[PDB]
Amino acid sequence: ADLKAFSKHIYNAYLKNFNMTKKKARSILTGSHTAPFVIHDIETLWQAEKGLVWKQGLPPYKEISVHVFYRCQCTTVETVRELTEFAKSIPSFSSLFLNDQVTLLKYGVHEAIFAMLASIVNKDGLLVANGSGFVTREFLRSLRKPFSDIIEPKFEFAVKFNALELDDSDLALFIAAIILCGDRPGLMNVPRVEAIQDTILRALEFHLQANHPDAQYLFPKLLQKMADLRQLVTEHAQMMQRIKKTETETSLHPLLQEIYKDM
Ligand SMILES: COc1ccc(Cl)cc1C(=O)NCCc1ccc(S(=O)(=O)Nc2nnc(C(C)C)s2)cc1
Ligand SMILES: COc1ccc(Cl)cc1C(=O)NCCc1ccc(S(=O)(=O)Nc2nnc(C(C)C)s2)cc1
Repeated sequence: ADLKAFSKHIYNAYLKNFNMTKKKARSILTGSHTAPFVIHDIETLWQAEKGLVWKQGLPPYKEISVHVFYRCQCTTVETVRELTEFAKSIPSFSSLFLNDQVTLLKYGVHEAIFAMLASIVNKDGLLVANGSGFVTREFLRSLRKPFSDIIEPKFEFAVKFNALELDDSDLALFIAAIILCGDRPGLMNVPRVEAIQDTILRALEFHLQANHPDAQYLFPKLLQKMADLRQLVTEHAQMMQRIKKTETETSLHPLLQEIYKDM
């Protein structure tokens, strides 16, 4: 009863904080939705940059690989900010000690970003420019190493994740559970974190029961994906650290350096 209303509240805050929903993404990738402009090479990328409207700008005078790397960074930073406002809409999150709130966001944001990233990806590429662009996976592998390497595993994770067929209402709860994880390092009051988590997790288990009646082992399967995202994020961080040391003409945004750093 209260769980059902809890889940609805989390879902609304998710809808309030993130513009691209899985529902919208899927109705675009599948086809009242015009087909997105396909970015498959440098020319189409340049045209997409000139023609489409994006949320922002980037450093000028950069080779393509690096330029695309900064676009992604800029998008990551914006989602970190959306996730920060969303976690503030999670009942009690704002009750935690300041250090804990920070610690949860620091260690959980990329996990949430990668779970949500799947909504806009298929095996062939992903939506960009808020759904008006579609960048092909082949075009991305055609970029310079090590930049062509960052994304492949996100694609691998996404295609497996998408087979679970979650919808926005499931994802909103999944994302709160990821942020309210009691296993982060340096947590001060973990019992207080796990108390808020258990509520979200109870709301989720029940929610999936209602929303996926003919899917028996979905709940635990979801908790396992959380394990997958954590490994995905550890790898991603190492990739960034190496690019940082290996690519002198590139730099990590301040807020992102502060995240990849400690982890
Ligand atoms: C691959 O993403 C893009 C590729 C080309 C163009 Cl024109 C735009 C985007 C974009 O807007 N991405 C925003 C969403 C996004 C953000 C981060 C990531 S990532 O976590 O994989 N980090 C990456 N950093 N650089 C990357 C490039 C060099 C592939 S991937 C993937 C996707
Ligand atoms: C902004 O954070 C700081 C603010 C004052 C001082 Cl004395 C130090 C830091 C710092 O070392 N933060 C490192 C971690 C961090 C860096 C940047 C960002 S942000 O860019 O997302 N927010 C900012 N807003 N304004 C900023 C500049 C103009 C100070 S940074 C978040 C987190």
